[PDB]
Amino acid sequence: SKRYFVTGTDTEVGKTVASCALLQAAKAAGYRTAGYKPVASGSEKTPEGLRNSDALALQRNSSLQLDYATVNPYTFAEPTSPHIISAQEGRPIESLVMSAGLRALEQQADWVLVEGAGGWFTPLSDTFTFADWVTQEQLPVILVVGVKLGCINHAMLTAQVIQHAGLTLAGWVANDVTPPGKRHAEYMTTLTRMIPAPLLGEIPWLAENPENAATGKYINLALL
Amino acid sequence: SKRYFVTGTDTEVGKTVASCALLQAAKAAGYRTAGYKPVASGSEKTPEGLRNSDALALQRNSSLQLDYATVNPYTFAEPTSPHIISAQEGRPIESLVMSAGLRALEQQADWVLVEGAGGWFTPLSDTFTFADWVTQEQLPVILVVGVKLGCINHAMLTAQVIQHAGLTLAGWVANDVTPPGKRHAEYMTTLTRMIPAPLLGEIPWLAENPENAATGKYINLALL
Ligand SMILES: Nc1ncnc2c1ncn2[C@@H]1O[C@H](COP(=O)(O)OP(=O)(O)O)[C@@H](O)[C@H]1O
Ligand SMILES: Nc1ncnc2c1ncn2[C@@H]1O[C@H](COP(=O)(O)OP(=O)(O)O)[C@@H](O)[C@H]1O
Repeated sequence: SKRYFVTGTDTEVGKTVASCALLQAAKAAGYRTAGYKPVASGSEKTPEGLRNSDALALQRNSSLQLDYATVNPYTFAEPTSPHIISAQEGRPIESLVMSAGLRALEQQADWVLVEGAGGWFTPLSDTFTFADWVTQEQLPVILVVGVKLGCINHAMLTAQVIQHAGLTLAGWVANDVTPPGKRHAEYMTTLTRMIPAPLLGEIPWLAENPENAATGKYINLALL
Repeated sequence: SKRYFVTGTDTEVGKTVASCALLQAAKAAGYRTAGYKPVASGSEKTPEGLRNSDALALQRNSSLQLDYATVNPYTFAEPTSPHIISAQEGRPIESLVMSAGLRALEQQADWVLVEGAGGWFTPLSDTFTFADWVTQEQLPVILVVGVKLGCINHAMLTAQVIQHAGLTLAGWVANDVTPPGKRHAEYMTTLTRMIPAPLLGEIPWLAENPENAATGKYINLALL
């Protein structure tokens, strides 16, 4: 099974928008796809339980028909760091459960995209971060970068930390979170020479519901 | 001369507000102080030339009477990355000039605070970053962290990168950039166990002009 972990340079850089574009491109290449969001906070109440919008986006951009709990085993209502609300609720986030869920998806999908929560160093308990699980699983990493002032620094910090952990940085995706601005081309050129991995594509600024937008065409899956 | 470099977890975390609080505390301890902002972009036109507001803040929180060019030798009008506007204007940012300016201040001040521009990895040319100069000068680093969601990840990334470069992380400052929110105490506890350096103090949310506020009392200079 090909498997990739998707992380972002900051909260709200469009990591889910880029994950839906990647899933769309993979579907278009003929893969049987599955999105996996093991941990999610910031969720709505429904008759069936708590449902997170990013996990719902991954669920319906998957080519397989998947149950929600398969896509997102840990769901918390409050939008804070997972280790805080996990401790508040008395519901430990277990590494074994996160890994069993990924194996379960590997029985039916041959292309699996794993989306983290927040940024690289999001804590899952007081002694365990998301980065620890990713390193354990030896997942190759795709970095999503929102093209804005501040992103050069954050992209460089994240890229260096992943490489220090002995992980493969598979590529990065540029996401245009704002309208056309004055130094867009120079930011793209700087980011391209400084991130030691191929740029997989750039998603334009899309004003209406970009998660449901057909964005697979912006991704060149041949560089992965 | 004691010398410290101040960096931030993200643009606009209050790195200048915390620098003014640090300068105020140092003045109160009896040091002859000087703030130094070698590179600045985002500046106003005046009869005397371009003047940057952060450098002006450092200039009048210094206990010595200093000329502006002494505090800020490189001033650019456009608020973008220094390497872009430096290249546009044909005005190279020279490491020798940045270091000569710091020595000039060391002839009259015995406590010097150096403020960077942007975050840790801000490029000054295509082959040279701010981090390269700080490592060259062997400056101890103070990290300013805005207490918000996303900051745990960014504080951990910056702290790890500084330590990998063989530099001393002297301490960190918590800056409350927003009003009292629901998980403030848990964010402060997480940040305190994860940053490998002493918390020097916490600056509260101050609605009016916090650069001119008397904030030295929030800093415990004895931990530096
Ligand atoms: N390309 C884009 N164009 C317009 N809005 C975007 C784009 N990418 C992200 N956004 C918006 O930014 C917000 C966060 O996006 P999301 O994909 O959920 O990021 P993250 O997974 O990092 O939290 C959403 O409102 C989303 O619609
Ligand atoms: N403690 C605070 N209370 C209220 N506003 C703050 C506080 N700290 C920073 N700000 C505001 O945030 C903005 C950026 O602050 P600044 O010190 O210049 O940060 P930076 O040097 O990282 O750019 C300014 O408008 C500043 O007044």
